Amino acid sequence: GTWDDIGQGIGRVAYWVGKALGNLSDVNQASRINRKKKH
Repeated sequence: GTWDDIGQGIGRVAYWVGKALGNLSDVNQASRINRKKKH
């Protein structure tokens, strides 16, 4: 399956795009359990 090659690229690329966009998506979900200690 091409997933082998496609997975090798997206893996390293994902790290490049992350910072390119800002990298702050996972933190958005954390707010559901971070607002309690966001003082």
